[PDB]
Amino acid sequence: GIFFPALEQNMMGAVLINENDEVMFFNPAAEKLWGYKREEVIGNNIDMLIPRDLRPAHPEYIRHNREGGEGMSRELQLEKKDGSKIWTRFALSKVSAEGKVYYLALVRDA
Amino acid sequence: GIFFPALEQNMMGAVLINENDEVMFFNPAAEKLWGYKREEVIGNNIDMLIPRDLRPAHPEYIRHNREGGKARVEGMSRELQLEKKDGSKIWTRFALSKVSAEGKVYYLALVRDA
Ligand code: HEM
Ligand code: HEM
Repeated sequence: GIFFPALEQNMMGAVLINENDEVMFFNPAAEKLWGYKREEVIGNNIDMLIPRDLRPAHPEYIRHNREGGEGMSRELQLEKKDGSKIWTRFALSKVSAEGKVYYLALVRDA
Repeated sequence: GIFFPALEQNMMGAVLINENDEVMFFNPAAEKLWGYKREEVIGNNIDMLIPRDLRPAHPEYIRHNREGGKARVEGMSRELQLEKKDGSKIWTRFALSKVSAEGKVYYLALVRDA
């Protein structure tokens, strides 16, 4: 399908998480933004991509959205692997497929 | 299997054109942005989605980029006015990507209201 290439080669960083909040897709644009190689992210928890000072609050943000269920775009401060931070814009989408709830975040430098 | 749904249900409008500049994918978000139902766009030249006063010049920019061979698209980087079916205008932000697949060059535009 042309849809995989469309996201894989996208100029926007793309991060897809499964029902268990594990990262299942992390494109090259995302690698550049975070400073992580997909090999260090795929299969691991979304928690590793969340800024350290937000790790305490982010889990509940996701949990609450999953149970009781959307899309929104706003600027967020991203923390890279090396600790440096950059402002970006996130376009978050809730994706329902085959009875499961996934989330795709499309990211752009800001 | 999840890549299609991820774009189909995306909050961002998505427009995919093939090697002949014809629209092969136009999601619901794009329907809302432009005011066209996807069935009205599929198979047509991207020209119908371009503001009327820009239609004469836009084709050459796509052609030039295709002939260029560069991986990243640098243009359409700032806020642009999108013309809806009813003729009204709305400010938007485009994220243009050149997609190489099947030995062909496609373009995917991700759009949001700005
Ligand atoms: C640089 C990394 C990230 C930061 C700083 C961040 C920050 C936040 C913040 C502050 C919220 C609270 C809602 C609001 O914006 O007011 C939130 C909610 C959320 N985030 Fe993230 N996030 C990041 C990455 C991700 C990723 C990669 C995913 C998954 C693909 C994700 C999924 C969600 C979900 C599902 C919610 C709940 C949305 C809702 O309330 O409807 N986030 N995030
Ligand atoms: C609201 C509709 C649209 C408007 C107003 C618009 C406007 C423009 C303008 C003014 C340029 C030339 C200046 C620049 O590079 O910034 C341009 C270039 C271009 N546009 Fe569009 N466009 C629209 C939709 C699209 C769509 C749907 C596609 C394809 C999926 C597309 C693909 C391109 C390409 C490939 C270029 C050449 C850019 C480069 O060489 O870097 N445009 N567009």
